[PDB]
Amino acid sequence: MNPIEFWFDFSSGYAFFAAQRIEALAAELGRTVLWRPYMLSTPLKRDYAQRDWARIARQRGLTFRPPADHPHVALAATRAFYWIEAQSPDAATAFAQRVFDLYFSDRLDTASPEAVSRLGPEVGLEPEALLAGIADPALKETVRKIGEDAVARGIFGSPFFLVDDEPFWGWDRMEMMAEWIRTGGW
Amino acid sequence: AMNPIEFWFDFSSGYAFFAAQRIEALAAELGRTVLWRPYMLGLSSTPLKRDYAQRDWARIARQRGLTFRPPADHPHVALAATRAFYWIEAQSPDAATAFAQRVFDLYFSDRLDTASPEAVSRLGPEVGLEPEALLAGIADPALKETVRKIGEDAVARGIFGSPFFLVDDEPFWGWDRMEMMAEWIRTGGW
Ligand SMILES: N[C@H](CCC(=O)N[C@@H](CS)C(=O)NCC(=O)O)C(=O)O
Ligand SMILES: N[C@H](CCC(=O)N[C@@H](CS)C(=O)NCC(=O)O)C(=O)O
Ligand SMILES: [Ca+2]
Repeated sequence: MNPIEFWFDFSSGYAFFAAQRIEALAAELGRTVLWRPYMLSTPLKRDYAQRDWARIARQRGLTFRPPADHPHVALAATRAFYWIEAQSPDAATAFAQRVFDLYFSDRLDTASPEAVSRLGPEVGLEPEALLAGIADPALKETVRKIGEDAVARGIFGSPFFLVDDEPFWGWDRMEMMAEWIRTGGW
Repeated sequence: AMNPIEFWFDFSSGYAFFAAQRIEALAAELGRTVLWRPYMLGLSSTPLKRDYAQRDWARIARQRGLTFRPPADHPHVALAATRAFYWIEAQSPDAATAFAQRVFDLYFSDRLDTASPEAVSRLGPEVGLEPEALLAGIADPALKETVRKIGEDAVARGIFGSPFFLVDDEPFWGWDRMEMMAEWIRTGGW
């Protein structure tokens, strides 16, 4: 009832490294994490990001491989998360971890309903049902409200963390957020 | 003075301010020097983004106990001070850094209009140069073209934002990366 909110886009390289450390960190700090996927210029700036991600991975001993036409528009994966989530928030976190993990080993088109639905029976969900659910109008309206509520609450970018109403934007802000939680704020 | 950490920034940049309070000491701890390089190239979402940054600056400033009080109409187009830095460097690099240090201190305690040539020239004596000699230099069309060109060319070489640190060819963007960068210098890399 006082979770660390974890707002991210599945196509976010920085969210990938955050996704990954967030669970253990919140455990160390004795908090829960609420995972919240939501939808989101220069060549040289994109060239830098790539260098930075590779540089982060290399240091953490992580394998990191975005697909050739990164970033995917992860609409099917984002709809799938909230579909699962309505049934079981824990299954949804699990599903989210498997998206990041497959996406960033070059193994999942997160825009494809069909490809995303192959992740289901893995959270004990039939592809058919997941497929039906994300093709359901009420869920499509639900996911849209999630992101609009995000805008309305000042949430932008990925990863974005919200703890006790204090916002922290960025992967490199996780230790500051932790220091905020431990001290109670400054 | 051979392989410095290049410190690229905009004077009106809050995050560059905090880097500026830190860079020399880190560099001196690391056994490196710093090449200071100010440049002018450094419903929607940006009201949320601006509003986040000011909140973020205020808390960074509280935590470290630094003065952070931008002019009421922040950010200023810091054209005069940037030009002044390069005019100053021509005469003395060490003085250009002193001048730059001071500009940060003064701008972010609301004591300096960095868009004003007269106001900026007044920092001349503090560095050992005379205000109207400084005002002479920054009024020259060529220096104006030369300053701008440094920024333009930096952009073409893939320098963007504020602050941006280049050490031994390795780019580190943002106040947040000062920590990783230190590690990149100490460990020789990874
Ligand atoms: N994670 C922060 C930055 C986070 C970031 O800029 N991530 C991108 C996606 S990986 C983002 O916020 N989306 C673009 C946007 O801000 O609109 C860092 O350490 O550099
Ligand atoms: N990455 C941020 C810096 C990015 C940012 O929001 N600050 C501005 C200057 S105060 C910037 O670097 N501009 C980047 C751009 O123009 O894209 C940090 O941790 O310092
Ligand atoms: Ca200072």
